[PDB]
Amino acid sequence: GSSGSSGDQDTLVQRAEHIPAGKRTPMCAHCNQVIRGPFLVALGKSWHPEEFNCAHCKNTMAYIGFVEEKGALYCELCYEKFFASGPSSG
Ligand SMILES: [Zn+2]
Ligand SMILES: [Zn+2]
Repeated sequence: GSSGSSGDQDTLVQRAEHIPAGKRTPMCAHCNQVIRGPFLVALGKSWHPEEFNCAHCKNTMAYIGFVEEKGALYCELCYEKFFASGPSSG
């Protein structure tokens, strides 16, 4: 065996594990309905790859990342936009 318990610093932006069909048929979080096909497991729960969308830009948050805040998922874009308030030309 070996030892670890060590890691590097990274951004909060988390991701969802794309689960294939057949593997498992958990219960969605939004609609709360048994999933037959592939689902996304994140935040300690499952969701539909068709509904799973941002809270502001309501965009597909399957590939891109997302950040939770007081019960709200914000894609890296939204976050970096609000959170990481960089310099504004105007
Ligand atoms: Zn659903
Ligand atoms: Zn967004």
